[PDB]
Amino acid sequence: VPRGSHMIVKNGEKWMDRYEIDSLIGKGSFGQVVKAYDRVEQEWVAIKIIKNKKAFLNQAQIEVRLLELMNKHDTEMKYYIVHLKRHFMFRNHLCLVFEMLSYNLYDLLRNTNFRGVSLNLTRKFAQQMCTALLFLATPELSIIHCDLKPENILLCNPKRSAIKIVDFGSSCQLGQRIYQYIQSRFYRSPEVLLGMPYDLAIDMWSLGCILVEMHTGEPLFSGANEVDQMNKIVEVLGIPPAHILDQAPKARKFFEKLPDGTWNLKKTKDEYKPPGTRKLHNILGVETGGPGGRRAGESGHTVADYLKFKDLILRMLDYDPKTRIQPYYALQHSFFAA
Ligand SMILES: O=c1[nH]cnc2n[nH]c(-c3ccccc3)c12
Repeated sequence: VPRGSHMIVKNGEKWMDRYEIDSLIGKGSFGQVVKAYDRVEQEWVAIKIIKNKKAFLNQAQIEVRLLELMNKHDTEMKYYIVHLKRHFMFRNHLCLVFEMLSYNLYDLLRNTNFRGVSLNLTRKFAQQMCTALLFLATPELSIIHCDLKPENILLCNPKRSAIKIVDFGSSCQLGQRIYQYIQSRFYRSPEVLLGMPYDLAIDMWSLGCILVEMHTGEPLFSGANEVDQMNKIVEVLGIPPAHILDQAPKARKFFEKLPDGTWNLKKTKDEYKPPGTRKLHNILGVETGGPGGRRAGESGHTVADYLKFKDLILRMLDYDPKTRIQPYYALQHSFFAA
């Protein structure tokens, strides 16, 4: 019986006279992902190998149950989600066999040298992601992904704009509270930072952040810790509304209630732009040729196009999760008309 939790995997070895192991795609907390040729189906697959560890095996059983639930739906909307082909036990590890995809949206940004992709490509990513979220919001699914980030959104083909969401290892269904901290820090919703109840809206918050990063090349809110994260949100969006902070268990981590009942930033031990003064209008360069002026003298980047982009993002970054734009209504936004 092996001492480590990981599976030993030798490039070039062949599993069950079927999977020819090519190379390591990625490592993580969960275990590893390998590129393999399925000699039976004559196609590439990505094999996700789960650590022989109770917590990761539990997360992977949740991922299997949610992916298999999604598979039973007829709608074409399900093809924005990575397809789990099959799962088995091999050498005492749970192995998930997925369709092989191309590189993630972070890799794509790195290929631009973090200058961002065009508004037209951003629009195509946005429409596919809102469609994916509409699918997850189907009542019989009600799935919160809980870890949307550029690294979890993969191109199907390196030449094309088609994308798929991966990694439902941290996911839950509406009304569940399983893990103490959720969402990747840069993409973490205000309701999660505040310890308030969360629903499918946290995913629309993450999507708002992601789409700005895809067009500018840089994370909108790049916090080094939760206090820094909330302070960077506040630079762009202002102090959250009183009706939220009055109900937030962790309001006093970030904010203080003054004698007149109004909320301010908490005094530091002893730096940020004043609240609401880092305008998304200027981050996007609506009137000034896009990010760093680099999109003036290109087409598909008009002031009119930027205003529609800005208006949709600010609906996704609503502090109030009951009024934040829902996928069903995001898809009807004029940003998608053209
Ligand atoms: O990481 C991955 N790289 C390339 N193709 C992939 N297909 N599915 C995955 C994957 C699926 C679930 C969780 C993590 C990665 C891939």
